[PDB]
Amino acid sequence: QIQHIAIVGCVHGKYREMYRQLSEYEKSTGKEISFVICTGDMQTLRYEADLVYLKVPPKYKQMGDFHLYYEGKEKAPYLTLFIGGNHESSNVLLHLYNGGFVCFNMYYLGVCSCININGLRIVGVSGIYKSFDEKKPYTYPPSPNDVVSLFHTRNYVIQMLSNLSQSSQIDISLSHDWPQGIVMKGNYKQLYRFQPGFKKDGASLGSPINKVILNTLKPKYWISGHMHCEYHAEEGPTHFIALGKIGYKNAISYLDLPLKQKTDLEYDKDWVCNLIMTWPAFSNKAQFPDLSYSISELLSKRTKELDKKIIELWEKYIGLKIIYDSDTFDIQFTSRRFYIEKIYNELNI
Repeated sequence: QIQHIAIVGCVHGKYREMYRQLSEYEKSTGKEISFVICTGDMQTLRYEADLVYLKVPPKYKQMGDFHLYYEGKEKAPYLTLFIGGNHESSNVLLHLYNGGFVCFNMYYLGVCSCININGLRIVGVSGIYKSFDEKKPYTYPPSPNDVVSLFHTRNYVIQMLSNLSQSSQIDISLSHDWPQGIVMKGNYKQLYRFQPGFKKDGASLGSPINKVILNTLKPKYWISGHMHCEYHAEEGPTHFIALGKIGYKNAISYLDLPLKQKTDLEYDKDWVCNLIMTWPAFSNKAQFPDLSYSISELLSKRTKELDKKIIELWEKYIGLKIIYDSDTFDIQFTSRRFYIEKIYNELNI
């Protein structure tokens, strides 16, 4: 048993092109794709109004193909899991900061999370790194002036993800910009003559946040995009792979991983437990996280008995399976934290 997983770099609204290339792989090679993985820049703009939240150079203020899938005119032939990049409809992703389906077969992993599928555990870290925004909170509802800062990776995702490898391995981890320093653990001199601009950042190229997460969880694979080029590197037990932009040859690659059993997309129990126990830091819907709280301190109260009950209550109110929901995203925002708060308060701490 083998499962073929498509890994995609920057999509930037070229969905019909991506699915055209994916469908030819299934027939040129005869292998079947289990699901698709995207490293960001999805541009999930539902309508013209969402263009205000797309931080791009003037030439790329374009709707893309997403609205056709959002409208139902097009249908994603494969289940597509993605994170956010630096060219996004950032308002939509903030509504879904705890993940959610933007349309059929297209699931956003949120600001960060861990999911389960086909016996694998997949971690996603959205955004790119900017030091001046790494401590800023999110303000809700989204405002057009936040178009420049909403896609910047926040420091707190480090504390939210660091313990996810304690009970079991992490198979795949997703980020947009590369983990800082990973440029040096491959054939960097070959890369420096195809990408001359990479020479001056040296080992500082990439996100320190994604660097910390990689060293803590050491997943089997770490996949990134952002840089619009192909690259491989090894950092201890972790295989790093970088992908390019849709429209070039370097956009899509394929992972052939062992398949124990076929399983629907499900929430990760350890992630769900971190999401419930960190609720007091997210209790203010207008501004979160409230970093007066220590995220690690809230998570140090996790117990096996409390974890068993959180998943019991999560299964009751939401379900272990991640299912499609077609409510508007602002309603999905309120709904998911309604049940996070309900599960947390039902524990009585």
